[PDB]
Amino acid sequence: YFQSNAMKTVTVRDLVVGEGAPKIIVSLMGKTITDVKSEALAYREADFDILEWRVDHFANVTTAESVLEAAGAIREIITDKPLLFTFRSAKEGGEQALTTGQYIDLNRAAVDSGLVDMIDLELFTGDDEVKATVGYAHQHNVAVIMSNHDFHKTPAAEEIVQRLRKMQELGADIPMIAVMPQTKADVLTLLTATVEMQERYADRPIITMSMSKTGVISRLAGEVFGSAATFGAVKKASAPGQISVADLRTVLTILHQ
Amino acid sequence: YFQSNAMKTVTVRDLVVGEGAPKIIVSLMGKTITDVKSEALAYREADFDILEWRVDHFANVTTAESVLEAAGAIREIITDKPLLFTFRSAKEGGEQALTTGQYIDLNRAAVDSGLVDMIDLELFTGDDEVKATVGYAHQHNVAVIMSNHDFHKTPAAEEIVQRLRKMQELGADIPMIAVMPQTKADVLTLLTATVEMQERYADRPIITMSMSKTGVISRLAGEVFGSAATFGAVKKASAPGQISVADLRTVLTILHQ
Ligand SMILES: O=C1C[C@@](O)(C(=O)O)C[C@@H](O)[C@@H]1O
Ligand SMILES: O=C1C[C@@](O)(C(=O)O)C[C@@H](O)[C@@H]1O
Repeated sequence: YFQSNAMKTVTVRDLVVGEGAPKIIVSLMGKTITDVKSEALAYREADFDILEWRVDHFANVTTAESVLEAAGAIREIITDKPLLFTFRSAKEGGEQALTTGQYIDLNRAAVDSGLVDMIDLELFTGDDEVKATVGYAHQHNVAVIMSNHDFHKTPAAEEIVQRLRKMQELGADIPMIAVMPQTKADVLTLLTATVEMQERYADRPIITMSMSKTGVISRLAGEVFGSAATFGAVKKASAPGQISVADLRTVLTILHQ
Repeated sequence: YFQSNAMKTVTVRDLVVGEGAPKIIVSLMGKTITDVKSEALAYREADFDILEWRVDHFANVTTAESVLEAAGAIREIITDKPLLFTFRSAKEGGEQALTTGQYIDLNRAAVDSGLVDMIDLELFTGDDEVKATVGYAHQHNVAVIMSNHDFHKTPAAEEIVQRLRKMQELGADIPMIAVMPQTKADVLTLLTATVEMQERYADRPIITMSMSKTGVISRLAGEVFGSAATFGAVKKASAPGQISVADLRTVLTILHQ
């Protein structure tokens, strides 16, 4: 993959994240290899840019062989889209829990497989562990989306910016933050932080969102405010506020014009 | 017309402004009677809710009979959409100048015609004459959109809110403000003022917009943030940032559903 600090872009495959209209990410959440393959097949007909595999939804996550088998199955079905490997931790709202060591080993195994283009690492996993794993990913030509989630509130704009800057400091290729609005003002706080980060500090693409139906604007206005990607739902949403993939592309295309 | 402070609505004909998805306004901008008639024909296959006649684009505005005939010509083409009579003053970006007295007489004549459902009165016309004209419009069953426009900058949110509050105080059925963003933050300023005024405070619908391409998101997000209507373009836009009416309705429907 490539990255430019001037264009503030990350290029994975031929996809240029940070240029033009925001890119669409869709999450695959199957429990079994059968569910993963059927979802992948169904998704192939959809118009998205990046496939996020939510590995925390996978029952056999603790069996190394099974994870590799599922990654391979996805790659065989969805052959022309970057594959993002994401174990969302229990701490940050994931479907199952792993020790820090297990979580880092899981991500290292994904990097080593050569089957995934990007991995998601959580900002608050631990500095030593994050830096070591970012380095390992980079040594293997795998990009890192570094993430943070607040499912119950929206921190101050200053705190949101501080977290995004810390992700940059840790070597994140793409800093990403998702927060929960409790008011309409909270949605605008997330957008304010997005504009501030993108205009003042970012030298790479960032991804931001205010969850829930109230925060939907944050999933649509990335081109003007400075969010490089957005999540859409093919069937079931991976988080509240996501709109259908078809509708999402329609809105982004309208805004790009 | 009707109006309710329960649901913060204004009902003109069967159209309920302030309920559900934002309503769409399009502007008619012809120089002569036959120009406005031809434009009205062009607009008839478009999906919009309210027809704004931009009377300041009309060459013979000082000839009362000409203005009446033009209003009549419009109503011959467009029979199923409320007609909003708007002379945008030179001071606020209009295409020609009229004295305050001429402007007030023009609006009173529009009210008397029985051909217009609504009139636009500018907040900064003069408080006393605005109050008197609002009273006259109301006595003749004509609703009033009270407006303010800043085509060059975005005032502070507190100032935007003060203006919207003053419009309520002066009797506006629908306060309306349009401002010009010079930075991305300015768009957020306009949305912030929209929420501050509208959310659990205003007792009637309001219309707000951040103009230009940078502010287009403000024309789409009214259902969440609190703007009851939005302007689109059929052929030529009447202000920078308006997108096609078809595209506008597409996004509004996506966000309502
Ligand atoms: O980080 C994100 C963001 C997300 O939470 C959203 O709100 O769209 C959806 C998750 O699957 C993904 O890992
Ligand atoms: O008040 C408005 C708003 C507007 O300026 C706009 O930005 O859509 C278009 C004008 O025709 C109308 O009178």
